[PDB]
This record gives sequence, C-alpha cells and structure tokens, in this order.
Amino acid sequence: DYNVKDFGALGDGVSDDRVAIQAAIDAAHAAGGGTVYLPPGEYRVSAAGEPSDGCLTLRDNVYLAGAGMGQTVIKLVDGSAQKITGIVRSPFGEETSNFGMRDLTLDGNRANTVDKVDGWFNGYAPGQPGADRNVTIERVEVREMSGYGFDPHEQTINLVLRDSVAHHNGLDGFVADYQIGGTFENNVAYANDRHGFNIVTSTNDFVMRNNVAYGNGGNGLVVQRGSENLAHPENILIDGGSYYDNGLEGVLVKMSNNVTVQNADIHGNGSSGVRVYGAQGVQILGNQIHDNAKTAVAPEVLLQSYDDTLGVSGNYYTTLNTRVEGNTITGSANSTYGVQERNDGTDFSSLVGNTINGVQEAAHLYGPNSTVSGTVSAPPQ
Ligand SMILES: [Ca+2]
Ligand SMILES: [Cl-]
Repeated sequence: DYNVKDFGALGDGVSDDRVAIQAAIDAAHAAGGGTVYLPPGEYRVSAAGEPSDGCLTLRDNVYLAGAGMGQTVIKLVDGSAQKITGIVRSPFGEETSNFGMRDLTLDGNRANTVDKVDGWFNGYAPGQPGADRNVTIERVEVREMSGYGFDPHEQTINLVLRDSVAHHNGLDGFVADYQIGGTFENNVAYANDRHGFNIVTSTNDFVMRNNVAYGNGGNGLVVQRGSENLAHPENILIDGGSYYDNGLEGVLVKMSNNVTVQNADIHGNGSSGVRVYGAQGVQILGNQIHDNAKTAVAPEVLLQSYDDTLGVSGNYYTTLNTRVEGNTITGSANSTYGVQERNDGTDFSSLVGNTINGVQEAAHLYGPNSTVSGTVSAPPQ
C-alpha cells in the first residue's frame, strides 16, 4: 500500500501533482507491486513529455485506487496545449502486466485546454508482436476528454473493464483496439460526440456484457475493421444491454465476422437499430429492436455489402450467412422494413421466428439463397 500524500501530492485543485503521483507509482513498481492510493481531492496533472508519455505511466503490478468516482479526480491542468495519449497509460513499446485503476475519475478539462487528450491508454506498439495483459479497470469515470475516454489498445490480452462510465468525450467513450480475450461489463457510455463503444483493429474473443450506450453522436456500438488492411475483428459477443437514442445506428457491424448481438434493447436511434455492412456470420438473436429511424426513413435492420475495391484491401465484402432469429422488431413512423437486404450481393441471410410489426413490409430480401421462416405479426384489423 502506497499513498500519494507521502510523495508530496497536494490534491488541491491547482498544484501540479504529476511528479508526486508518478513517484508513488515508481516506488510501488520498484518494490514488486502495490496499490497507489489517492485520498479524496482533485489532483491536477500536466503532460509528462511527448504524446506517448501521457500524464501518468503505470507499471507492472501497480494499481491506482481512489476514494470513489467523483471523490478522487485526476484532472488535466488549465491551459494545456499538446496531444496527450492517456492521462493514465502503460509504457509504449513494453509488455506491461497486472495493472489498472479503480474508484476514481479522470477529467480531461476539454473546455479549458486544446489538442487531443485521451483518458486511459495502454498497449505495446501498432503492427508489432507484443501485448499488455491482465488490465483491470473497475468503477472509473472518464469525462471531458477531447479525444477518447477509455482506449485499451493494440495488443491487450485479458482486459477486464467493468462498472465504469465514459461521458462528454470528443470521440468515443470506450475503444477496444486489438483486444484478445477481453471483457467490457456493466459499463455506461453517454453524451460522447462520436461512438459509445468502438471495437476495432482485429479484436477477437471479446465479450460486451450488459453495457449501455445512449445519447452519443455516432453509434451506440460499432464493431469495425478500421482504416488499415488488417485481420477483421471476429468472435465478438454482445450480450444484453441497451443501445438507444444515438445519432447513427444503435449497433453497426462493419467488415467484421462472427459477431453475435443478443438479448439487447435497441431503440430510438437516428438510423437503423442494427446495420450489418460487409460482415460474415453475424447472428442477431433475441433482441428488442424498435422505434429507430428517428432522423430519416430507414429499416429497423439493414444488411448490406461493403465495397472496398478502391480501399486498402481491394476486396468486395459481401454480407453472408447472417442469422436473424427470435427478435421482436417494432417499427415506428419512419421505419420502412423490419429487415432489409440491399441488392448488392448480400446473400445467405436466414430469418427465423422473428416477431415483426409496425413496418411497411416485414422482410425485404434480395439474396438468391436468403430465407425467411416463422415471422409473427399482428393480424389485420
Ligand atoms: Ca505497455
Ligand atoms: Cl435502399
């Protein structure tokens, strides 16, 4: 057990406590590990150096703990004017293990600073073999970052990020970038200017259990390849939770495969509830998908192919083998179809046992091998 007071941290809302807190982290690390405690207070921090130096660098076996979200706050100094990749982060180009944070708030002070600031960052190095592992983040709030809220990054094995909140950030609340065997559980993302949750860059064997995303400018959740010619995300389970009142689709799956969205409540989004865009083997199971298309006419579920022939892969990604089963889909005034396929090569969809109401047509299919069975709809008046 280490206490940042013993290293000269003032926690007074004005003094720069970066050097004191980093000294407590380094002492815990040199001793073989420990928990660095921050008692209640606002702890101001400045940038440590170059963008990859963040503000504070955690190390192997070191955990930060505050007195509770909103009680312990680590906040960027007024007037900061440089890119900061993680107010708390792991070292760049090192495989860092058994570290994390709990019971505190990170505040990026976007109203009184400039340039891109991310709340949490960790990883090894883009394109390089190597992984951080056993990151545990519990009961953390990340707010007011001009960049990302939480950005666990390439590569991390066995992330646990639970019971946390990301809000009022300029990009995405939570990013899962090249995560392997990781979990987001019981998190909330709201009022971010882009996505609530963004799973990207080859993430695989990843669980999103009981997460909530609402009021974000982008998607509630997007699962996507990203901008580079990399292995697509695959083997992703979205289990339960709620994705509502977002600016774009509730849930977007783009150039990713073997993603399951199940038992979720998806409603009030600007465009479709669920969109599948150049994806294979997606399973949309047992969801309530209703009252979407709030911004303009759209189907509750859209299935379409992604034309990357002039992009980084050179490939045309048809959407194939989508299973849409056991959903209750209820359109509202702007909803066109319950499930729409574009006439773009999308094929091998199978609709099974959906309850579909409130739409112009339950299913609007084009694939020569796409099928629909067991749709339930209210009988005509
Ligand atoms: Ca690292
Ligand atoms: Cl269309």
